[PDB]
Amino acid sequence: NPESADLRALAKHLYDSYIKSFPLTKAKARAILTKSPFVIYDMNSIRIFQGCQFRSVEAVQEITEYAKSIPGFVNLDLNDQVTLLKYGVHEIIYTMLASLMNKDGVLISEGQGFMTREFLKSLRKPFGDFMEPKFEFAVKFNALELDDSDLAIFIAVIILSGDRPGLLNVKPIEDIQDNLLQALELQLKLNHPESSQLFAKLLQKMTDLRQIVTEHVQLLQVIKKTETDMSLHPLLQEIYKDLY
Amino acid sequence: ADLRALAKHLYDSYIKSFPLTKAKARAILSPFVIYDMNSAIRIFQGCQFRSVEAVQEITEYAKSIPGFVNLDLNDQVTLLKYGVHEIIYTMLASLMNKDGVLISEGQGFMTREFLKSLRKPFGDFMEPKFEFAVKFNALELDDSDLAIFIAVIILSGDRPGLLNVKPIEDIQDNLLQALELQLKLNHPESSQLFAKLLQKMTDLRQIVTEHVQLLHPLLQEIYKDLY
Ligand SMILES: COc1ccc2c(-c3c(C)n(Cc4cc(O[C@H](C)C(=O)O)ccc4Cl)c4cc(OC(F)(F)F)ccc34)noc2c1
Ligand SMILES: COc1ccc2c(-c3c(C)n(Cc4cc(O[C@H](C)C(=O)O)ccc4Cl)c4cc(OC(F)(F)F)ccc34)noc2c1
Repeated sequence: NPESADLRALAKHLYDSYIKSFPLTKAKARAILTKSPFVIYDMNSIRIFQGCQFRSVEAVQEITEYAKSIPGFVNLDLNDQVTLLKYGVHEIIYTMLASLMNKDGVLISEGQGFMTREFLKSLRKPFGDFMEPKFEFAVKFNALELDDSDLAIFIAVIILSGDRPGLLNVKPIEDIQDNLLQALELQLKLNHPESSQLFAKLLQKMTDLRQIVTEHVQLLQVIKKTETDMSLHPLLQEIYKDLY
Repeated sequence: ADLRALAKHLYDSYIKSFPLTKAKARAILSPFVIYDMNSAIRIFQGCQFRSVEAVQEITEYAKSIPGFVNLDLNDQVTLLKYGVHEIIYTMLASLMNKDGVLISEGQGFMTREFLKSLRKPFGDFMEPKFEFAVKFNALELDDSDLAIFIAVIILSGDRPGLLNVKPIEDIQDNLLQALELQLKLNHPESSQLFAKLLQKMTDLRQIVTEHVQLLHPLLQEIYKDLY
């Protein structure tokens, strides 16, 4: 079908841009998780929290590079470009994060290490429940068995939302997302012919994404007030400033 | 097919469970208009009483969903527990516009501005549901589309504490196909309506979590727990 075909080209472009933007893919991660990592499972080896903040900022930079390649995005009103990244970039971080996680832990340091879930639950202060909600999401989301060619359209869909608070020209945004959603649907149908209504089920997962970020926001307010000693990068700080 | 039967059954059960349908609401949107004090803990508490009403109507509707009464009883309980609130806001949208909501089974209409003017705690009580209703109402769904949507919501295998997820997702699968087909047939030129509707569930839950945040002995007993 002539319409399908355009969607197929779009998928390929997105997938290719994803590969260029994100050095550590789900495929490399799974290969590593199943070359092999040094494992950290207890103290014998705030610093960790600052590491996750460091990686986040880097991920924000990587996701911003990717977004620029989504057809139409850079042509949007520059203020709406800022708004979509502000409300979308963390939802994308937790998505990509699941790629690095299994039930028991998460890859760190470009894949060269693996820090266990339990170690992270045992941390002091208001830090023990810092990563947990992500592991809980990752486990449900990883069950969908998406791969990078699927994820690549999905995260695009997440960026191009016409319901983000305070958008000026919603119309141009909903036209692009309309496209990304058809592309994803086709992609999921072709790539997972036997998985029933996977499209429906992935989109429902978008719900837990939003719960993670708003819950992470609270947790940040807690941690910053208990530890007046703790830096928050201006980049993340600005993303959370308005928000919800 | 099974899927049009499923869709007709759900619509039929929806008409019978819910007195004031979107179709009836939209016709109106004449009601007594409450635009100011001349026309409150009483309003907030009244809303909580209406919520208990709606839970009952929604629960009765759930029993008509093919397969639902067959699930483990504890699991029907936890599905309704986490489902009814998301369904209340979905149904409340039917009764709202940008300027106010229909109250009193359609005979009253209270303005969005009067509600926003209530003393500090209660002034933002409703405003998040108005903001959602405006977005959701742009999809222009009607009752037959909504009948299936809310069944979908009820059949969510991700609710915490479910004993047996498999049959629940099996059923939501049927409903989702049924929903998807309903929206292709009813809304031909609404390109990705199915997907856009499912995305709205993201705002739905966020309303619920935010509302939990903001939140006579025999009366206290009736209208406790299930909010
Ligand atoms: C763009 O997509 C992406 C999303 C997430 C991530 C990542 C990435 C990884 C591997 N972790 C786990 C992690 C990283 C650590 O960092 C140090 C530096 C180390 O790794 O040695 C230490 C301990 C733990 Cl548990 C986190 C945590 C995080 O914070 C939060 F959002 F709050 F969840 C954001 C990003 C990452 N990396 O690359 C991406 C890309
Ligand atoms: C089952 O589907 C349904 C969902 C919601 C509703 C309703 C319904 C209506 C019309 N309102 C608005 C309303 C009702 C009031 O109460 C009085 C008694 C009145 O209703 O006149 C006063 C002021 C306002 Cl803004 C609310 C508020 C509510 O609480 C909460 F969820 F917390 F928001 C729950 C239900 C309703 N009615 O019927 C249904 C059915």
